[PDB]
Amino acid sequence: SISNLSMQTHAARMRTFMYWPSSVPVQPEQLASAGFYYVGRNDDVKCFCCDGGLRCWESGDDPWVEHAKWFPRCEFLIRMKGQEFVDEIQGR
Ligand SMILES: [Zn+2]
Repeated sequence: SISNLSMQTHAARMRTFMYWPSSVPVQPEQLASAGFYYVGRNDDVKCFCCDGGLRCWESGDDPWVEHAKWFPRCEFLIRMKGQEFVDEIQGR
């Protein structure tokens, strides 16, 4: 089931990044697209579906690749990217 139903829509997730720190090299649009919303502390984000949390984002980090690497069984990630994409990331 969905861990945080209130954050299931892209527009609700985007609102959470209003005060996302400027020096973070990963943008709200990319994080929100991958299911992540900002919890309001440093650069901590969580997936609305699996509740997986990620922080300390680096330049070049791809939110979809990170979602597949750390949280492969997420239903949202599998529905958006497909099991084939997840399997490829998991295999590397
Ligand atoms: Zn997830």
